[PDB]
Amino acid sequence: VIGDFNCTNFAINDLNTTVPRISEYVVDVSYGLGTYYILDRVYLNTTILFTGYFPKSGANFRDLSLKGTTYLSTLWYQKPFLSDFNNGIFSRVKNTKLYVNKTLYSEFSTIVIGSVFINNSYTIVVQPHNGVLEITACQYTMCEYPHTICKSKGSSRNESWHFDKSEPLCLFKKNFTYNVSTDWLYFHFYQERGTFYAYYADSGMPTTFLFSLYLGTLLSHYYVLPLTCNAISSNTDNETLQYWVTPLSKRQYLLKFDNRGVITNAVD
Ligand SMILES: *[C@@H]1O[C@H](CO)[C@@H](O[C@@H]2O[C@H](CO)[C@@H](O[C@@H]3O[C@H](CO[C@H]4O[C@H](CO)[C@@H](O)[C@H](O)[C@@H]4O)[C@@H](O)[C@H](O[C@H]4O[C@H](CO)[C@@H](O)[C@H](O)[C@@H]4O)[C@@H]3O)[C@H](O)[C@H]2NC(C)=O)[C@H](O)[C@H]1NC(C)=O
Ligand SMILES: *[C@@H]1O[C@H](CO)[C@@H](O[C@@H]2O[C@H](CO)[C@@H](O)[C@H](O)[C@H]2NC(C)=O)[C@H](O)[C@H]1NC(C)=O
Ligand SMILES: *[C@@H]1O[C@H](CO)[C@@H](O[C@@H]2O[C@H](CO)[C@@H](O)[C@H](O)[C@H]2NC(C)=O)[C@H](O)[C@H]1NC(C)=O
Ligand SMILES: *[C@@H]1O[C@H](CO)[C@@H](O)[C@H](O)[C@H]1NC(C)=O
Ligand SMILES: *[C@@H]1O[C@H](CO)[C@@H](O)[C@H](O)[C@H]1NC(C)=O
Ligand SMILES: *[C@@H]1O[C@H](CO)[C@@H](O)[C@H](O)[C@H]1NC(C)=O
Ligand SMILES: *[C@@H]1O[C@H](CO)[C@@H](O)[C@H](O)[C@H]1NC(C)=O
Repeated sequence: VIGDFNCTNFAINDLNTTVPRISEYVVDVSYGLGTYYILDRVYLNTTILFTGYFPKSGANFRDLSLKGTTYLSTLWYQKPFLSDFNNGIFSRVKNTKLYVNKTLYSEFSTIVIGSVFINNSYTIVVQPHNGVLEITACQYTMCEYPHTICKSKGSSRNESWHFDKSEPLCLFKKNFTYNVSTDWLYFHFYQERGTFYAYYADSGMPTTFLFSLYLGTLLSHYYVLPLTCNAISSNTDNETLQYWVTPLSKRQYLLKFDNRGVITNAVD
């Protein structure tokens, strides 16, 4: 289970549907993908040695996305899917693009980052809403079996990942835009000296600072929520979710900046 709140007993089973698939693709930082722009700094026309929270060059990713129809498996809410956060993660996220009539809708898995996922502790939630990325850190009463839905093509489930009827205490709450036409989003989520840091991109480039938040407490776990949908399968659209993850470590990189201050190259 994720949290301890019994939000539902509708269509729960114990089926071993899948395990996290390993990417044929590997971390290749040679053009700055898997790096980030350093906070609010600009570096121009120079090479920097920077020790940051970076993925290991040549590492694989695990796809942690789960697509459901009606049933949720209890085995989805355990290791290997419920994961130790350690220093942090680099995410490569497929923007799943669905069409209703001719209109584009953007879907991808919500990620939650926390410790025990009980409402006496802060859970960071990063959730798409069709070109809006809602980010919160809010003492959520997380469900035992949390999931999101396709709002575009619908689900046989109501959306359910927390049960807070009154608004819970928030440390952070902000919305960021992203380009709904993209193929990939990239994220860094890491922690240092009790502060959480988030970065994102939506084009295959070094990530840009979203926010940072002082927690003091270590984040110990993360979990990519299942998404339940009547679409996103071979019998309906041949579309897929993908939420690829690889661990960060405290690591020295060479970063090369051009005269525009763009990271054109990096070395692990
Ligand atoms: C922060 O997060 C916590 C933890 O998730 C929330 O606390 C839980 O809140 C729910 C909802 O109120 C609690 O569920 C209710 O528990 C009552 C007490 O349980 C009795 O029975 C058990 C049987 O094992 C005994 O262990 C216990 O001692 C009691 O004798 C029930 O009376 C309630 O019954 C209602 O719901 C059930 C279905 O669940 C129906 O069958 C009943 O007819 C009735 O409608 C209910 O089950 C839960 O116990 C709390 N957990 C803990 C650990 O305290 C907080 O609410 C949340 N805080 C905020 C501010 O959001
Ligand atoms: C989780 O909550 C559900 C919904 O309240 C519980 O289901 C009820 O269980 C009682 C006792 O068996 C039944 O009389 C009700 O008819 C059930 N309602 C529904 C809608 O199914 C469920 O038992 C709870 N499970 C746990 C592990 O707490
Ligand atoms: C951030 O984005 C979300 C998603 O668009 C906003 O949530 C909506 O807010 C309105 C007004 O409160 C509600 O009527 C909708 O039902 C909400 N939608 C969802 C999916 O929850 C949210 O208000 C935005 N703003 C901030 C500051 O978080
Ligand atoms: C699920 O099935 C795979 C393939 O047989 C196996 O490797 C894995 O250990 C199983 N997991 C569980 C929780 O049974
Ligand atoms: C960039 O740096 C190189 C090496 O120092 C230098 O030759 C070049 O003139 C610089 N260009 C600009 C636009 O500053
Ligand atoms: C959005 O993404 C698509 C595909 O990567 C790209 O062609 C387009 O130029 C992008 N538009 C904006 C405003 O970023
Ligand atoms: C999905 O792809 C398979 C293999 O190409 C094909 O048999 C099936 O008809 C396709 N279905 C849809 C809805 O595209």
